[PDB]
Amino acid sequence: FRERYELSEKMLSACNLLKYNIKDPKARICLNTLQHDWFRVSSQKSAVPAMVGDYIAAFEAVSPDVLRYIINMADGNGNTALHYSVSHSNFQIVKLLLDADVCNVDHQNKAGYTPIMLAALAAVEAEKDMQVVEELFSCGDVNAKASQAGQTALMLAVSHGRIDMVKGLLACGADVNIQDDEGSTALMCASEHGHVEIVKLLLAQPGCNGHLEDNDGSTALSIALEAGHKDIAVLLYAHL
Repeated sequence: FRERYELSEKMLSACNLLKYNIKDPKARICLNTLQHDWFRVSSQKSAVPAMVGDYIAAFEAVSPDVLRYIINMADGNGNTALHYSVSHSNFQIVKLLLDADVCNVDHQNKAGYTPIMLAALAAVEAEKDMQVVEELFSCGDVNAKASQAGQTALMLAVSHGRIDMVKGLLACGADVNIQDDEGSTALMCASEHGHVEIVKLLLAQPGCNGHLEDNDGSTALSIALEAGHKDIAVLLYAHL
């Protein structure tokens, strides 16, 4: 008795034109209409989860290659529906995208950020939201470095003081010892910004190298000391 959302005839005939010319690389109006409708349905703040799931099924029905093509489209900013869904906190739509099983979760937008990185900064309310975020983490490289400054999702969570995301990332295998373009680690970032509880969680990770140095020779310890966060210095000493 549900009113199912249906592709318009325009949309379906576009999906078929795509299906027909998909394996023919040489073979823009089509694609432009497809992309505009797809983003209008999937990627606005007020997107309807039912609608997006009906559209995903209908694309798969045209063919799995069409489904894959469409849901991985990116706009002129290099954002995909996954990026928008995450940044809008529409985690039901994130979940529908993941369950469709053909998203490239590791795609960086033109700013350099993957959906996992954007998630590390997105507003999370419920536990349901956080369950979807952990699923997201598990579907992509949580250790990817942003094309800008080589930041990871963990660094981004640390620098924004997001304790829940730090815990989520560490539970989903994130490497605590990755260094950015300056040779800086999460633990160094946490130490500079005086984030005590986050330092504690990072230190608790098996393998955490508190000895690592950034390109200048700075350690988390030297940074906390120079910053005057002696409480952090004491924590580091107890570890080192």
